[PDB]
Amino acid sequence: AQLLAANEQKFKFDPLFLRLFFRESYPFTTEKVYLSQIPGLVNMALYVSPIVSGEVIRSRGGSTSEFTPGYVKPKHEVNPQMTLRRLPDEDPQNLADPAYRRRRIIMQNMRDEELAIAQVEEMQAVSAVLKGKYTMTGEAFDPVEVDMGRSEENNITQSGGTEWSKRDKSTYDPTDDIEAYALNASGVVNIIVFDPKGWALFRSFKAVKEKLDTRRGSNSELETAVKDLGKAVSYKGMYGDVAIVVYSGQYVENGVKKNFLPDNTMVLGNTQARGLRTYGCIQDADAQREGINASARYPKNWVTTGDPAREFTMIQSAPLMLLADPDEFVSVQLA
Amino acid sequence: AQLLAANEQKFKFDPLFLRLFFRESYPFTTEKVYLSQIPGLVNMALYVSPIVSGEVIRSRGGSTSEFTPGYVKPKHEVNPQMTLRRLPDEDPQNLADPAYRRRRIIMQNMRDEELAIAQVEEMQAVSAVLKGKYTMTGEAFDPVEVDMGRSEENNITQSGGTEWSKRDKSTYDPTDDIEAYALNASGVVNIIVFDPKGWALFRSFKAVKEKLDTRRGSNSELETAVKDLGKAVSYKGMYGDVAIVVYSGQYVENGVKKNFLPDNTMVLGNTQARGLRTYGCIQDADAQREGINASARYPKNWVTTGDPAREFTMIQSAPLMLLADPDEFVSVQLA
Amino acid sequence: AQLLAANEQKFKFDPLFLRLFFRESYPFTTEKVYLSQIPGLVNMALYVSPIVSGEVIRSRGGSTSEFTPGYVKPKHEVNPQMTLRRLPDEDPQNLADPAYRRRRIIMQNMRDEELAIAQVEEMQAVSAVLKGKYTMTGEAFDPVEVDMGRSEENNITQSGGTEWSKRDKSTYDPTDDIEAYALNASGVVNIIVFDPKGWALFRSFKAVKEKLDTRRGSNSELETAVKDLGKAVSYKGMYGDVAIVVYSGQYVENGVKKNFLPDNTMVLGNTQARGLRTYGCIQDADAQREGINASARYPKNWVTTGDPAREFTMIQSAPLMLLADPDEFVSVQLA
Amino acid sequence: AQLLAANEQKFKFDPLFLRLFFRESYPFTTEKVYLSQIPGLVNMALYVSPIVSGEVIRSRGGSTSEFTPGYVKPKHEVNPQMTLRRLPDEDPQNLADPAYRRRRIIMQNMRDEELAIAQVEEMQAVSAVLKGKYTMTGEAFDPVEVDMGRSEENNITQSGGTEWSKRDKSTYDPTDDIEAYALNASGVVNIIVFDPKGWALFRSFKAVKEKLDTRRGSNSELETAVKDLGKAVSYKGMYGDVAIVVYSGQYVENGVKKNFLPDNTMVLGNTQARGLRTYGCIQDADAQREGINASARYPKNWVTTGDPAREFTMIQSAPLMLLADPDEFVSVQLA
Repeated sequence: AQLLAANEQKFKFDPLFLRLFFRESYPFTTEKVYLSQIPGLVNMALYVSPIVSGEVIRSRGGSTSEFTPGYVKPKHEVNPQMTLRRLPDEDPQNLADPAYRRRRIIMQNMRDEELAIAQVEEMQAVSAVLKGKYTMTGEAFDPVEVDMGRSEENNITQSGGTEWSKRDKSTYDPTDDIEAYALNASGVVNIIVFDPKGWALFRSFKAVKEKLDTRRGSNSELETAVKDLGKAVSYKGMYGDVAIVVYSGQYVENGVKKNFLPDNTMVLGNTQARGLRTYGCIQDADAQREGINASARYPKNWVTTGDPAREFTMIQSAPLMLLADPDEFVSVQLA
Repeated sequence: AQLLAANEQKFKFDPLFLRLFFRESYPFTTEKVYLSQIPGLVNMALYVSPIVSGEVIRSRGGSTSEFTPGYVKPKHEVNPQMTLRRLPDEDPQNLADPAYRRRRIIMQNMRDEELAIAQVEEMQAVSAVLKGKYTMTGEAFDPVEVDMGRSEENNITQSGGTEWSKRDKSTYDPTDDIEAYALNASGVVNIIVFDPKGWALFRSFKAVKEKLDTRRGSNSELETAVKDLGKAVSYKGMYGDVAIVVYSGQYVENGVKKNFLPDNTMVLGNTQARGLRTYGCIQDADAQREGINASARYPKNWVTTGDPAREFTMIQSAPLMLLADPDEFVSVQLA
Repeated sequence: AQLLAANEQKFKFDPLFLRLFFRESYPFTTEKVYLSQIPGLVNMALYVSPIVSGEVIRSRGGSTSEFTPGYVKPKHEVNPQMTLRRLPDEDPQNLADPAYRRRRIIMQNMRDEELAIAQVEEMQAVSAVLKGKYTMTGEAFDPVEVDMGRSEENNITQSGGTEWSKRDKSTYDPTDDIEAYALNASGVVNIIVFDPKGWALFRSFKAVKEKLDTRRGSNSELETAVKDLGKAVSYKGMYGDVAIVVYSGQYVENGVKKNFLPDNTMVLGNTQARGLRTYGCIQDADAQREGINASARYPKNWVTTGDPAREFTMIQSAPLMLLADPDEFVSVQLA
Repeated sequence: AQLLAANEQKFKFDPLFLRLFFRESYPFTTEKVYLSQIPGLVNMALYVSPIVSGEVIRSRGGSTSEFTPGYVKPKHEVNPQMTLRRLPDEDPQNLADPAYRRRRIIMQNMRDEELAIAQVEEMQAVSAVLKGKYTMTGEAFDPVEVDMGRSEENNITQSGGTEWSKRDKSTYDPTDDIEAYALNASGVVNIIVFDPKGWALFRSFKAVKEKLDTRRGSNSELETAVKDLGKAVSYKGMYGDVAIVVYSGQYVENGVKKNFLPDNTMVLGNTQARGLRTYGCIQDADAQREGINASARYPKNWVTTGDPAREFTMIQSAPLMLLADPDEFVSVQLA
């Protein structure tokens, strides 16, 4: 087989969630996740006479600490028959030796597993910040529930009352709702991330377009996320004080492509909220000889004998995407 | 003649179908294509407990993996008598010695032959993704029928039931038919390309004339595509979730040009459908002499005598444009 | 006299038509012009089995060829009574030298006729896309007619029961009319350039302005091409996927100005319609001795004696502006 | 322990109430504060004879000049057992080093603790300008009151009379109130900082929303510092000659967040109002050994013995935030 260090990939393509909110990382050296282990917040030390000693504080961490990490591993073989994906400026003279062929196939595979697991970590983040709830269910795995702690006041639905659809899209102003739905924000909001038609029925109201700062030049540096994710991330501009992004990402399900965001939804919050990417242990003795229990991902190539005379190149990981404040975002169920 | 490396143009101008659906290419090392060696899709991340070895992910489902590539060969002369286009700001001193003149004529003939090959590639692509069928016929040259595998229900005809023409052009809403025909999508719908005359009656309905978005605010990237395809592509605008594009592409017959689309049809699809750009193998001893059996194009220059005492230059290839899933498109035949 | 190499002009001042429709240029090495020597268009592939060599592709183009270009030739004196324009920060010490003054005057002259020559091929293209007919007349000229091959629907005038001037200025929508005009365009309509007096009628409809996107920046390249013509061309805005231009440039006859376009007229076409820039031989005995019979322009300076005892500067050319597809544009004479 | 010079923070992040109004700092070498020692105001001039020598002008203006500095000293232990934010790609094996991890957590412990004293300074400032008095009480510390000198005619309540609540949000102009409260300002007003919900009802006013000059990049240069600490501060923009901002930050009490301002409160201030950042002394003999009795912040590292067998780090400082003029700002209780 090939050594573990055959991972010259070092590519960051986080789908707008592992690169905007959750930009802080935390691996563990334990099977479960102890949320209390995270330091947490500070609490404004108080006045004291300058003769006596202090009242040294620790912030005591968080209370609930018994969740289960997202252990995942996808399977592929390196059957030296697959057609090589053509790349620009390729010297075809090396196609004779299988040493180049299999080496290239392995690297393409590693790309495949990383892009596959990026989708699942993204959808965990999406499940986290759209309802507060999260459900890790799957075959060869037990059903697991995760409650972030979101209040009922952060999942407002447009179905009740007068909706954005059954209105006059030429005289009604849409702002009256956004601050009314962003008052319960627990922080200043500047991101109004929109679904494909979520921004459509929103634009239809004429009051949007005249003050919508459509100029490319703006203050928020969100344009960075534009140049990397030029497919599913569209930066509309400024709504005045807040920024607007429309998301059209997809995930490859068992046989079909499915949209990340449910169509009639929207989310409001701050661009600098805190998001955890807790990682559990790697459950491979092969790692415990090398002590790589605290890592992001774990690649491994081997050749198996006996009945299945094949060989594999695996990547195992355990993301358990979490949110520091389940109440710093508000989800509008559009209608 | 001239060295084979004299083949450089670096002009990748796809006609909306080699850029929007078949972005990924695959040459082979054998004359006949075998579908079984493509990588395929990538499943989500399917979960597993850290107690059992996971389940192997391989691409399966293809009934027949055998098809015959579309081998073609263009011919042209090198006679130093064709009316050379005069380049802006070129000195006439090199116009005297025909050495530079031939070096420019060969490049012009190149540009012509990539144009010809791109035309045949796009026509085979559209023949594939308009009905799931595929026909490739030469002058008494082996006819091969290829079926992509589309479900018959993805080729609905608007003539069924009531036509849009036999409907009120002022109060009727055609949306209902739009989502109804988007039901059998096997994925999300984002691409609603119309016919130059087909869309003309589409816009007749009044409510359509308000719910379209004509603003220059792009969805993601479409206008960067159309700016190159400025001769037969029109970006009408948004339709909420989807954007509206009208394609009036034309192919040059022996003496005339003809429309690529039938008079009244439209296609419903996703912006990120996975399509293959597979290429056959070179049937050239010289290429196999120097070993570029796997390629998309192939240059060669030589001098022939006796009957045609002239010189020729070939760019011979074998595209067999292929789609991963014919069922992710809905071709509604308008009437 | 001055050497022929004294051709220091390097100015690209094509008035809105040679710089947008006639990018390609084809000088002729023969006195007359034969249309059948254009390169032409190319067929699909002629699909063929890879066992037998195929037929060689030959492109001929058109049937009628025997045209003859006009032979304007400006000539001018350099009588050193010319009151030189005072160049800023130029020393009057050089003003003493007659040689420097003469060189300055001849360089000013060269600009003078280069503005005098551009206009003729300008209204050549104007007449080309106005009706597709081209009559060239004048004293000592032997007037010649030129038929570009236009149809009659490319010249429809709004002269029926309902006109843009005698209907509602508030409720009528000009769109349905503009697509009614552009349906028979043999391509995607992209330029709807206006005559200013006609645009005065056009803009009278408000339904224009609630959909008129007159944002600064046409497409980020049209303004890169039109700002240099800051005196004659103006850019209004976007009508969605298309641009609007108002042109009021004037050609001056012996004593007064005149606008190129007929007053209440507008034309429809595309930014990529290819137009020929054919030129003819320069029947100068010197030109044959310097092998420059094939060129666009030709400067000369010489000293005559006896009857017109002076010295003169000389220009001569052969413009026969042509468009590949005359029917690619439709001309509406508004009323 | 560690060297006293280990203080490398230099990342001043004062929450807009020490970088807007309290740019001026005045540490003392005396354990108390002597307001008469600060320069303050200096009088105009006198008309004196050119011969006779003029009298010396002294520096008076302050009569009451005695207050108790705000001493606070938080502290923290350095046990190497916490969970650390794994920074991106710097510690392949350095994580094994106990000393490296210890220094990292000490730096992190400092970075954590400065926020607490920043909170103290912020509450000092807001308690100063929201009601004009100051109270300073803490457990193991004496209660003491500080009198700014604020007059009650800056603490008007909107509830007095006809408040904004029982007022029209479409026709009434709140500007009349704005000057009706800005007359008793003792200086031009250009800061109208609001509270989130306080501004929410204010934004409901129509006259505001046509008069609200929201266009970004205003001539005001305060926003240059606003985007730095924008995590809890918005920026509404311009209201003509004045600058409108909304602040919604929270200080962390022992277990929860708490808004600095009462909900329906607003302020009137001038962009360059002078505020004092006077600090007390370090009544630490160890500190006094190096003559650092006059400073801003004081660090310490030292190992504990006997009862709490650990190692402690001290941060001690005595801010007693004051103002040049107490009545310069006007604090209106919204309604």
